[PDB]
Amino acid sequence: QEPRTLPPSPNWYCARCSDAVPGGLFGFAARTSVFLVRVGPGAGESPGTPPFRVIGELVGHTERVSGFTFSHHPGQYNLCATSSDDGTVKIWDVETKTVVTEHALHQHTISTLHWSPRVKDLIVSGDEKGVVFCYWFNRNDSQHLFIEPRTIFCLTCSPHHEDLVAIGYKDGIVVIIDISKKGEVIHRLRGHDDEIHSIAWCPLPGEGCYLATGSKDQTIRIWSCSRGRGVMILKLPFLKRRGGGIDPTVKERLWLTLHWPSNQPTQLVSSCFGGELLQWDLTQSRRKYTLFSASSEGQNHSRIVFNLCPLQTEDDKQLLLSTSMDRDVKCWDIATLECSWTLPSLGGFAYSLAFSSVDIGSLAIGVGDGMIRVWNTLSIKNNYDVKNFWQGVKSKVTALCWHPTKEGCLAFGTDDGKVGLYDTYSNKPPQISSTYHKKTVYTLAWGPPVPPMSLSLALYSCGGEGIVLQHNPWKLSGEAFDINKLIRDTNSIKYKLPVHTEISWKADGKIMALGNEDGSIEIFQIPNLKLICTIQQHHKLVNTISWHHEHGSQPELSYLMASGSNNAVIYVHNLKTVIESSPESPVTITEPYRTLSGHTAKITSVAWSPHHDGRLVSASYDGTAQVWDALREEPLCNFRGHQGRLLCVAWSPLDPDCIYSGADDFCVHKWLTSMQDHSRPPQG
Repeated sequence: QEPRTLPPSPNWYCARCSDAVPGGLFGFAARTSVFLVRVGPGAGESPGTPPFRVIGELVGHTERVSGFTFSHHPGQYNLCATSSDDGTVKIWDVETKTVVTEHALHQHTISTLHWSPRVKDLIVSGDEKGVVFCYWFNRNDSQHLFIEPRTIFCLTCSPHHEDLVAIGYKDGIVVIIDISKKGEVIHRLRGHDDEIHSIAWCPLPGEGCYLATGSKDQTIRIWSCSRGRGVMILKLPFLKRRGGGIDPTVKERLWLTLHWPSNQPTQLVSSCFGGELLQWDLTQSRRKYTLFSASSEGQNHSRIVFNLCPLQTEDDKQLLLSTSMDRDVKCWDIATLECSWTLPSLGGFAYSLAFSSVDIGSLAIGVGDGMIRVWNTLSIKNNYDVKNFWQGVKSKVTALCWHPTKEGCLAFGTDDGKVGLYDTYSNKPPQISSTYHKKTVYTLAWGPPVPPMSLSLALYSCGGEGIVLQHNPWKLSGEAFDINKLIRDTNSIKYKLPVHTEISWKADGKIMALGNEDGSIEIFQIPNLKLICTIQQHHKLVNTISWHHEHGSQPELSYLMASGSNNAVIYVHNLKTVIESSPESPVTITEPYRTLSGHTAKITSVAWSPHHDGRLVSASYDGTAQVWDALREEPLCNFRGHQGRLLCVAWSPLDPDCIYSGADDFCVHKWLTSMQDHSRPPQG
């Protein structure tokens, strides 16, 4: 009914790369973009369903976005600023998602930036060599300042005094400077002995001022401007680890970030070891805190939290958004300290999509960050109900395939040639094949066993080196067979066999198609993989083959086979005549049944609609997905929402209008054919 975006992960180790304004709107830096999320009644979600929607992207930076800050000036909450590893500071209007203006004054990697709470057009930025720029964007003026020769980690302009800015360094130095007096240090705040992660000013003036600082040294220090001195040191508590066991291999020190609520100046929120959040009671100066999510189990973050952003909704709910190394964005209800909702995210390319035939709507996603996702797409009260599977994965998941009948049984393949089998209904690590492919596993498919296998379906895996292995899913650590031996024996072949790049079983389990590096597709019949047909149509490596389903309006449709290669043109072949004649020597086909032209770059994936006769969706390196009436050679609908090159596509199981696609932009989009306003791919 509505689209959804599983976005790239919020960027790590940036002191301020997310922010929010009232109503309201949350923005987070992720890779080279900022993603925008409407939160509250304005999202227009049903009661009980989380009131948020991913609504847009700020596109234009060419390298990692390192900083993000909204304007907090009434009337201009639509303005914001970013910093990037591309060397620029840009001012954006989120209403148009366009750049207002920008500068390239920095000459070293920018650390962070902050929009002044007091001056409407002042953005202050700081870099790795200690250079600070004051930028008054709306009068075209700037000033450089240089305080100390040290790496800036964080910077926070005072909410009360327009000239005062606090800066924290990599070595633990904190200073308050006056930007009207060439950045003169007004207070040097001595105490921390490691990286400063966060500086929050007390939101009421006078005692002027109080400032709080958070550090890798595991302390929060509260400071006085009147005294220029520490008035309170809070050591982080040591608490037992909560939630499912995380990957023991990952290295993770503390990130200690802060939120000092305007509404409650005697409270201070911090992150803590492992991503736990704390509400500190500053009246009980006895280290009193309350743990967020102390009652509910499994809702806390499992790894360090980087940023905290308050958001007061238009219906007056006090919320707090957190970003984390665990790749979740969480929204906290401050009244209860419980997690209202979670938005998961992706840290690598979306290589593979597979819907389970057993549990309808269960969508497995193979991702380049070494975790399998299982998205329960049909979850009633959660648009983003996603579970992570990390055990035994440990490399980019380039292929996936659910077992056709056994609940929870998920085969996976990796960029290092590994083949594994998960039981997603259990907590157990996956079984791993003892035999590896030399190169990336591009395809997994289930089908009947063939000799010499004894063992009921076999698992078939295709690697980039060109070998298809047959595995026993009950004895994965046993022998796996290269099917070329059977193919050579059965067909009396003398020359070297083709380099296989794709495998696809017909839905009846009687016919195996192999696509090859030279563009050919070969059609083999059970029981012994007797070759009955060679299709010579593509002239470049075959990336994808898909056979039409068996529940269409006519029986003839299940003989239709779509295919894509490194060329842009897609073919459909109709294999009824050759399959039904079961020829004693193989036939060669050199003319397509249908031809689907329009894409302008390689085809990575094609899929037939389970809801239609002869309706195909294709994913392309041209950055689009195309829906076709294949039987009429008619392009219907072109989706252009990805920024990257598409790697996978899958029709939704219940909605004829809804398709999922994954790309090398680290996104999975759920989109509606009815909402797209182009019919064919771009010509250029």
